Amino acid sequence: MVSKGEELFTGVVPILVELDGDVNGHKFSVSGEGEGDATYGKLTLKFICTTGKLPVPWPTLVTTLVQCFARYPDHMKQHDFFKSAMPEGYVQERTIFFKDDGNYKTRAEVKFEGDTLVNRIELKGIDFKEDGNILGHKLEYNAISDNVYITADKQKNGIKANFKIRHNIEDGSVQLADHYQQNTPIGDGPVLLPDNHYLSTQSALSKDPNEKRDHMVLLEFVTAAGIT
Ligand SMILES: [Mg+2]
Repeated sequence: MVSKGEELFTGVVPILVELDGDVNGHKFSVSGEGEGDATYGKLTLKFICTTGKLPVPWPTLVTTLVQCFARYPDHMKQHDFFKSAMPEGYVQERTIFFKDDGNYKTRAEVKFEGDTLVNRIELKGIDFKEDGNILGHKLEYNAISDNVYITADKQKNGIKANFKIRHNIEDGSVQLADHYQQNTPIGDGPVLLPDNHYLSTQSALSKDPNEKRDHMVLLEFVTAAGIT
């Protein structure tokens, strides 16, 4: 048996994302739309900065901008917290430490609004260097990929995760972003508390040749692994 929430993901699901951000006082908003097909761990999304120019690099916002779309192998379906929390949803919180630079703190609510999966986020960044790789826009517009390591957090009826993102700098070096994550259900029903495992995630970044607004197109694959 799969969670009741998992039943909501058997087809292609529309996705909406809304983010309000403030990084060193630079305020901005992002809207996104697309679709997810969890059977294949597959997402296609387009994001637009609705306030003008984005004041940080797009790659630094990818992880913030719906892990309920992960493909869990049949043998791992009892470990999918994210879908189990649906439709009422979950809160996803992170702190993201950019090595030798500032940090993002994020709080999001991910839930269904009818048949649409919605991710609403607030992001606050502090302590960035004005001429660092973030505020100085020194990060290449490059894919990110890595493993999200998940553990249960029984005391909050949820999960924690940690991972690293190695962003390529234009000079050939690396800007590390150390992620710390916690997710807690919004509803009061039972959820699936997992054994340790990870999400293997790959995000490909591109541009819409017809789009003049500041934007990001993503094609992403997310697959659970690490058990059997
Ligand atoms: Mg301070």
